Formats: sequence, C-alpha cells, structure tokens
Amino acid sequence: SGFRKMAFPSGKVEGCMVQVTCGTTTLNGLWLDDVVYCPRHVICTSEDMLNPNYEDLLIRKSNHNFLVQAGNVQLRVIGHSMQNCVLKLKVDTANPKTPKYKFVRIQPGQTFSVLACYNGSPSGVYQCAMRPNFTIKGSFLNGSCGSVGFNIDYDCVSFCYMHHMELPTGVHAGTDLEGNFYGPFVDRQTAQAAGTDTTITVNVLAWLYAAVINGDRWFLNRFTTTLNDFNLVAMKYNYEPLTQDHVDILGPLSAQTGIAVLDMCASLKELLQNGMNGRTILGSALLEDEFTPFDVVRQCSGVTFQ
Amino acid sequence: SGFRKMAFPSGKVEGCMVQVTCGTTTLNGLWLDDVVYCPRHVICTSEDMLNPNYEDLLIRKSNHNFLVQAGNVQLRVIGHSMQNCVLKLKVDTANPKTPKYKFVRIQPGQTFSVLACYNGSPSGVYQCAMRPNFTIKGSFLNGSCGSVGFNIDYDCVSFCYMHHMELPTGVHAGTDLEGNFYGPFVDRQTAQAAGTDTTITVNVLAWLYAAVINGDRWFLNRFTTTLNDFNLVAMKYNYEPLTQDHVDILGPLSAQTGIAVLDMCASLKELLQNGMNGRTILGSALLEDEFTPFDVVRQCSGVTFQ
Ligand SMILES: *CC(=O)N(CCC(N)=O)NC(=O)[C@H](CC(C)C)NC(=O)OCc1ccccc1
Ligand SMILES: *CC(=O)N(CCC(N)=O)NC(=O)[C@H](CC(C)C)NC(=O)OCc1ccccc1
Repeated sequence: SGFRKMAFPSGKVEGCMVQVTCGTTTLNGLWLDDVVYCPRHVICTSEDMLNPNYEDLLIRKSNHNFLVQAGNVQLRVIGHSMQNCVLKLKVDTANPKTPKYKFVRIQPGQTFSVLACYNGSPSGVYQCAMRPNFTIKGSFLNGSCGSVGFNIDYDCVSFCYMHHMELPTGVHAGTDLEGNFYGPFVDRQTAQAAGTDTTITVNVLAWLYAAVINGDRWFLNRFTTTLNDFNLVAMKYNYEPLTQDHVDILGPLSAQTGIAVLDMCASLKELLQNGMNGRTILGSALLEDEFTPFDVVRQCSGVTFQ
Repeated sequence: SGFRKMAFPSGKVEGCMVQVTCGTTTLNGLWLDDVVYCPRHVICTSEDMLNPNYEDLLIRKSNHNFLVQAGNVQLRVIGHSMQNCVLKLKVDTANPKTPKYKFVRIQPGQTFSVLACYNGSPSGVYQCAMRPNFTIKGSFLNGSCGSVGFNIDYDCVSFCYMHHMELPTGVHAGTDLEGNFYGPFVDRQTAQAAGTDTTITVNVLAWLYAAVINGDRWFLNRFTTTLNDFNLVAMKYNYEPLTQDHVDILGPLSAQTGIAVLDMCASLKELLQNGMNGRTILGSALLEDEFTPFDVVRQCSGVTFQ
C-alpha cells in the first residue's frame, strides 16, 4: 500500500553518463556502444548562443576539439556527426556498461524518469511527464543539459528525452534521442513561450483509481455520466478530452476496483465543480495528472525490472 | 529551476540487492562484502508469524536452509547470525559491486531514498522522510521486505532503513541496518498502531525557502514573529516545535534569499491561519514537510555524487 512518485532505478543509465567539453562549454553526454550523444549546443560559445548556425560551427571543428571523458579515463573522439539537435561523437572504445537499449519518442501524458547530471555525474532521479504542451516540469540547473529521461522495460532502457533548455516560466524543453525537439522549441536562447497547458484527464482518473485501491473513497458517488457530458465539464476546466481509447486503457483499473470508468468520471466531475473541501487524496490536495494507468498498475502490483 | 522529490541515483544500491529464501518465505537482502543482510522474519512460516520466537526458530536452522541468490548465481551461506531484527548471512564470496558504505541511524524529519525491491530485483526508487512517529509513508507491496533506504555522500552510501512491515493505516515500519526498529513496532503481525503524527516544521520552512529561490513569493508578508509566538501557533496546528537549532540550520537558506527565519515563520503562521485560497506553492496545494534544508540546497545548487 501507499503511493508515490516512483522513478525507475537508475543504475543502468548512470553507467552511460559522461562529460563532453568543447571550448569552455561543458555538458553531459550519453555513451552507448561507441557513440556519445549530447546536445549540439556544446559547440557554441556564450556569444554564439543567440542565433547560431550549427552546421557552420560544426564544420569548423575537429575530433580533437571534443574532450569527452568517462570518470577519469577520457575517450578519444574518432568521428562526429550532427543529427538534428544532437551531436553523435564516435569514440574509440565501446561502453562496457552499455545496457540493452532503444530510443523512443513519447506522447504528451506519458511519464518517464530523469537522471539529472552535472559534469557527467548523476545528481538525482525523479519522475515526470511530457506535458500536453510538450514541456516537462523538471528540476534542472546550469549544466544539466545532456541529462536524459527514460523508462525501463525488463532489461531494456527506452531513452525518450534529452534535456536542452529551461523556458522563462521555469519549465523545460528537450528532445528525443534522435534530436527532434518535443514541441516548437529550438536550441537557441531566444523568446520562446511554453504555450497553454491542459490537465491530462486519463492520468487523473488513473490516480483516482490508485486512491480507491489504497482505501480513499470519500470522493465516490452514486451518480454516473455520459462520455459526452463529462467532456463538457472537462473542457470547461481545461482538462483534455477523454476518448474511448482512454476509457479502454482504464479497463483493468475499472475491473480491479469494480467502479465503472464513467462512474469515476462522475466523481471527477463532482470534484471539479466542488473542489475538495479540505480533504486530500493520496496525500495530495490537488488532482494529480502525472500518473499514467501503467504507472498505477506497476505501483499496485509490484512489477520489477532486471 | 524547478523542484521535485529527487532521489539519490540508485545504482550503487542496485548492485547489492539479492534474494533470500527460507522455506516458502522469500524477501530481499543486502549483500555487502561477504555478508547478506535481510529481515529475520524470513525464517518464519506463515503460521509462525503471530508470536514467533526468533532465536528458537534460528537455532533450528542450518546454513543450507538459506537460498540466497544474486541474479542467477546463488551464494553459498557459510555462517549465520541474528543482530536484533536483522539476519546476517555470511556468504563464501565478497560482493564485487560493494560500494563504500556505512550504517547510520537517522532522526525523524530526515529524508532518504528507498529502492523498493521484489525477489532481489529493483522495482523503483523514491524519496521520503522519517515521520515524527517513526513511520514512513512508503509504497510497499508483498515481498518488499528487505528493501533499504539510503543517502549518498559523494562516493559513500549511508544505509539507514530496512523495510519490515506495513501498519494498518498503510504506513510502513522498519529498522536500521543493525536491526533495531524505528519506533515502538515489532517484527510480528499483531495489533500495532502508528501513533499521532506531527508535521515537520523545519522542513516546511525549508520548502518555503525553495519556493522563494524558485520565484514563488506570494505567501511572504511584512509581518514578523518571535520564536515563542510562532511555536504557540504551530502547536495548535499539530506542527512540531521550532528550536534554535532549526533556526540555525536554516541560516544559509535565510541568507541566500534575504529573508530572516522568523520572517518566514510569520509567513508560515499566516498560511496556517488562512490556508492558501486555492493558491499553490511549488506545484502543491499543501504545506510540504518531506524536504529538509539539505535537500533544498542540494536541489538548488546541483550537488552531485560519484
Ligand atoms: C546547457 C544547460 O545546462 N541547460 C539547462 C539550463 C537549465 N536551467 O535547464 N541549457 C542551457 O543552458 C541553454 C543553453 C542554450 C540552449 C544554448 N539555455 C537556456 O535554457 O536558456 C535559459 C536558461 C539557461 C540557464 C539557466 C536557466 C535558464
Ligand atoms: C517483508 C514484507 O513483505 N513485508 C512488507 C509488507 C508491506 N506491504 O509492507 N512485511 C510483511 O509481510 C510483514 C511480515 C511480518 C513482519 C513477519 N507483515 C506485515 O507488514 O503486516 C501487515 C501486512 C502484510 C502484508 C501486506 C500488507 C500488510
């Protein structure tokens, strides 16, 4: 019992983290097989980072301009290439600690684990989600660029995120591991706004299901609602619409608890219109939307990874 | 910027987790050097678990009754011993991945990271606190017993918690790595109650400082307060008293933000009396008390560990 923002265990990723240095710019990189992936703005100077031309800065570079270093043992660069916003640095030695891995692009509403790193060394691990506006609400200081986000599937690390920048509201933007940004953001220091964010409805229902599996029931009601009449309330409250696919993913949670998905929508509806009245749900005074149905099942059935 | 429940990277502890089996009881253990640490109730049978006589049960056991396995290789047990509620299984092989470590007893209010494990395999990592009533609000299913909590200091792991049991309210109890429970709980399945919990005042103030460092200022005011008049209010709201050692530890955070500790106390005082009016602080509609001053500094200056 209990429920927490649980991250995947981070050991497999820790063994991949390295430090990439170009000029006076130092960020974190990811070393898989004989490639180190990092953000391309490592080749920028603090006076190039306004309107850089990356192809143009890169062609003026040699393999020996990249000090890549794993712990204390450094790494000889023997090739380099740009893939969108990511640099791929071929080094002369394959990472022994390389896990079974893959690169994937996730959608808004999915969650993943972040290993925040500084100078190639892990600092901490936390969970979060791809917001519907393709920001993530992370915790990132200067030099965290190059930190990755990931999910674990038994033995297989699925890298989905690399960190590039903070936005002015204080949220974060980045790319997948093929270098394409999530959202309309670019790797320069200019005026970019996050865009309007919405609450991930399917996740809020799943966390209401986690509440019931853990004994919280004060928010249930006899009430039901149609899918259409619920979406009417949800749009009023800036919640993303609920589709039949969402209803279907919540099946297992509906059947484990005996509470029909549309009944739980009637509960969510009544919580939006009334608030909470000082009650909490799973130690929160807010409706949480950064738990997927998968997260809930995992943290309510004991799914491990090795 | 940003602020989240950040856990220590868990790789050093993952390399230590193993499966211990006695009879049909399987739980997790900690293999450090040639010793495997687990909860002693592994030697119980599901009919022993009401009023066990642990030493009586342990003298009826041989080394070969203990199936200890690290991945697929098993470890031969070549000695056994009881240290309070922890069983010490001496194995014929020293763990190669044994990090620098130590065993520490933590105080209420301090935090640590939990690596929830099942059958020796890490499932997830999360941050929490020793409540003032010596419970922890974990996320723990059947078979999570033997999971450890820890802090990291540069290279050294500090083991402070081994998981033993869930209480009826759904919170969790356990021991340090020398086997002594935190709190008045015993490793048997009888009527045990958590006791009344208080809020960790010093941590709430540290999280208020985290909010200021991250741009949340709305709850500040011109008011100030004496230490005594603040305590008069916090005790009314079931908050733990504020001492000068608390004031002292919040020194750096005070100085870095420019806000005296007693000014921030006055701000907390008003938050207790008025609530939040739907406002939020660091994404939370509650006053958060599972962040110590050290946690805030770490996350707000990017301390790393290697
Ligand atoms: C490289 C790095 O660590 N970044 C992460 C910064 C934070 N706080 O998340 N990214 C940048 O420093 C980035 C460099 C550009 C893309 C060449 N710039 C950026 O994010 O702009 C705003 C900013 C920068 C640093 C700290 C706060 C905000
Ligand atoms: C080791 C283990 O699996 N336990 C953790 C169980 C949870 N959910 O924390 N501990 C026990 O099963 C424990 C065994 C006793 C101490 C010999 N019993 C216990 O915690 O009592 C209530 C309970 C048991 C299992 C699941 C929920 C609650």
